[PDB]
Amino acid sequence: AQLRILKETELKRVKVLGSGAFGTVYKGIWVPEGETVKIPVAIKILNEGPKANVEFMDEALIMASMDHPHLVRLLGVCLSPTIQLVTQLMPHGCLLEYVHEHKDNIGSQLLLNWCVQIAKGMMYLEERRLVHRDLAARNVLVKSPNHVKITDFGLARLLPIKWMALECIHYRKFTHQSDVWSYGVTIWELMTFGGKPYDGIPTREIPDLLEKGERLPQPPICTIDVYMVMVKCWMIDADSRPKFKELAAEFSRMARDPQRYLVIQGDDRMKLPSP
Repeated sequence: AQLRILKETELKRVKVLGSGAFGTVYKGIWVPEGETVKIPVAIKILNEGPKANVEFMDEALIMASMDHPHLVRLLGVCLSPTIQLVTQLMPHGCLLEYVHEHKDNIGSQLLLNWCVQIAKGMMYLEERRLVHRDLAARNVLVKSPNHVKITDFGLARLLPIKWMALECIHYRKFTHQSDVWSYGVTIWELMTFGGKPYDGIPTREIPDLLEKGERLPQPPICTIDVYMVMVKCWMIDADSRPKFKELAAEFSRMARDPQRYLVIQGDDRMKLPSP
């Protein structure tokens, strides 16, 4: 399980793609020893902890060890001005932004396919007993149209209410099954094409709203089937919610007959459903 330590000047920034709660992403370039290769790389400087500890080095290593089809591998770390996580640059950027910008050229197939992928993405984390804590359409990236990866897993081991399960809002109890809740929302985010969860509603009302039995609404292109999946992810009781295994199997079952479960109009015709 090999982590790369990268020099402060083996790393050169171009621009800023986005700053969140934790740090700031930079599009960057990386020149390993010599003058032969130049990657396209993505740089994550965290601004406050976390300092160059063995404790730090331990958690980095774990993260370096994280390895999927559908998970973003940490490539390297620099320490020199402060802590910097180095990631292969995803040219298409984040899925959230992606489903908005191509709203009209994204078929059913991809949509369910992304589902599966993130599902399997999480399976692994679950199998490795890592709890992401912060799954949303933003922190899923797009390597290629048919290929998405998850990022930002375990970032709180180093260092989002509308994607939080209820038990994490009250009792900050962070579990795989609390991530499940997140997934629910993430996929919802896709079906709507990038819709904003609980739109035009304040933060501090979310919890009581949920407790009432009000959840996120049915997306336009959704058959009740796939919606019932979602619903199950926002079950008050944690254990009652699905395991990533299941959610995979299900969306994977659905990607065999794609338009059987999601209906998308335009093309001058009106697709009609049954049963």
